Amino acid sequence: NSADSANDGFVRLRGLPFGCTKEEIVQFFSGLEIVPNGITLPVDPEGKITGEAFVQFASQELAEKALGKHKERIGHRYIEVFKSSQEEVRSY
RNA sequence: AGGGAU
Repeated sequence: NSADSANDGFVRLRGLPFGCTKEEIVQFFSGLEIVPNGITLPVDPEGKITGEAFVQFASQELAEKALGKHKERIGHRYIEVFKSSQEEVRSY
């Protein structure tokens, strides 16, 4: 066993450069894969991201591989890879 | 508009 509150490829990002998007999350996980339109980016009234995001990797197995990117960097800043579930990304 | 240990 490796989880107790999730069983899907859903995950969460934080530490984002306030300018990262689907294209930066996917290059950050370019050694991995993500499902089509599987990324979401909450924003403020200003239309700028809250500093965190949500994704759906290819099933719960891919999400667990992406956890190796915890505290890893996107190019000049470090990122985090908390887990998630549909109940945090159902904004679809 | 920060980090937050998650």
